[PDB]
Amino acid sequence: PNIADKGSVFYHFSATSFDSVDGTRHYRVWTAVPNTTAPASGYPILYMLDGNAVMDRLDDELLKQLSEKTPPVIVAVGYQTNLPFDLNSRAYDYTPAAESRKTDLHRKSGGSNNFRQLLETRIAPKVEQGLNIDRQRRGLWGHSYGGLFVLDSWLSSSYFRSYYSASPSLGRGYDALLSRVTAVEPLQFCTKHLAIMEGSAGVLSKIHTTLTILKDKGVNAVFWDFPNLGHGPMFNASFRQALLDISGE
Ligand SMILES: *P(=O)(OC(C)C)OC(C)C
Repeated sequence: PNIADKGSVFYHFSATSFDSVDGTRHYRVWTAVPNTTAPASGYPILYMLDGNAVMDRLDDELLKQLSEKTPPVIVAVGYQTNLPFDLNSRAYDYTPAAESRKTDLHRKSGGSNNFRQLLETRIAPKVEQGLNIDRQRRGLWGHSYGGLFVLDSWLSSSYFRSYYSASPSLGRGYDALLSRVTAVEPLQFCTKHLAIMEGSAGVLSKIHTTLTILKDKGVNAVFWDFPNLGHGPMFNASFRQALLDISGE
């Protein structure tokens, strides 16, 4: 969050707060707007989960590089906490039903549809007011449970055009979600770009088939590989590469 507090020559920031409908989760949303002028068709915009951790890792070198191409509006959707994650809240908000199948691991799970309604009908309309946004260039990113949320949203949403799903293979219901992803009807998901991002290191077998089937179904689906990265470097790589990609790299 602190780069928002400090300011950047490349971008200006504001922060807004929202509550879940059940009243028990409390969101802190940072909007970073480029200080360079938007193209006439508007800024691309990337909505990013785990927003507190994204803001802690955002730095001027990335903002400078984004500004070499078409810098996006960045919406970091975080929590009212002084830690980089709200582990309880994200396990609820980011996960679909399937994540708790045949287990007693479940911090409760299964809040993805209510969090998507909050995001698409409450947070996004508010933070886009007053900005020239290129709606065809609206993207969503998340890692780990956040990567499951992105797959869940690629299946159900009409709001975003680009979906960057990082490390979803870490989730228990990864295969169940891939099974739904490759079951979609031909052509209906053609306007929803899907970018699967994996590092960590099979998983790759699953992804190549996934890409093959989705292509056959008319989907622009791609794989970003960050070989042998640990969790921290992969969190960083995938969010920064998603920003760079949506800026036009
Ligand atoms: P992710 O939300 O985070 C890893 C970096 C530990 O993990 C879930 C899938 C267990």
